[PDB]
Amino acid sequence: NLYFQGWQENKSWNAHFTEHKSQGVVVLWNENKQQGFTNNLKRANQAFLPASTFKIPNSLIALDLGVVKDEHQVFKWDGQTRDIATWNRDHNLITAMKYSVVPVYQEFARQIGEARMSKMLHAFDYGNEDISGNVDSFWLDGGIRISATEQISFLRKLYHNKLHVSERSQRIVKQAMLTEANGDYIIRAKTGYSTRIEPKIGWWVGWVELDDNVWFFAMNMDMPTSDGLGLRQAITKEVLKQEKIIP
Ligand SMILES: *C(=O)[C@@H](NC(=O)/C(=N\OC)c1csc(N)n1)[C@@H]1N=C(C(=O)O)C(=C)CS1
Ligand SMILES: [Cl-]
Ligand SMILES: [Cl-]
Repeated sequence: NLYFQGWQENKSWNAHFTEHKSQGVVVLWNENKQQGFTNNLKRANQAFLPASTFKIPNSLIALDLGVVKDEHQVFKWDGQTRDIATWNRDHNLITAMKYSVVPVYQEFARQIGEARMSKMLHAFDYGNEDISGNVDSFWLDGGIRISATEQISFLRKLYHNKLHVSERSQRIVKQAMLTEANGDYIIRAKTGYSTRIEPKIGWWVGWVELDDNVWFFAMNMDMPTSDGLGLRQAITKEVLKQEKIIP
């Protein structure tokens, strides 16, 4: 039996969205205290397309099924020149995550297939578990939906190696999620940018590792133009600095 204190709403974080002329939600979860915090409980439970944050469960499935042998396997560029320059090269799992190389993961989903992708997302309890649409694009313009609170629930299982895949797969994905590390904290996260279906939003989901605690975070915000993509991390870090989680 699970016991859960409700999400505590801290509307003071809205000032961080307001200062940057933005609208969105930040959700934090204190792992030690088992307490959750958000600036907008309604938007915290609102489900959106995961977009590139789906690279986290997609990596886990591709690794557990042998589609990706390890983080060193090179996926050669198919020769198609695309709009984002860093996509037009060879990649491994580490660089495909860092630069958010969609075509690499579309090939992953095709090899996984509809049957295994559906069964794996159900085992993950991931969002609405709906892969309706193209097998290689559902997370970009299909039926899958996930909320910021559901993202944190999925990430907590990943951190504790509790997802129903091999521990090795989860360790490799958590290594590929490495974003920032210094003497004060470690950040393992994944960005996201949904544009094929309104509303256009940006994601940032992950956790902050401290010496004594882990703070899980999941944010999304309105993103009418790609000019404010950096606000996904800037606003999240402003909330973390206000809560004295990072210096
Ligand atoms: C994943 O989120 C992915 N985003 C996209 O492919 C885009 N739309 O998907 C619905 C996209 C890229 S540019 C545009 N106008 N729409 C990669 N995500 C990120 C990210 O930082 O989140 C990127 C910037 C590279 S594209
Ligand atoms: Cl993707
Ligand atoms: Cl690491």
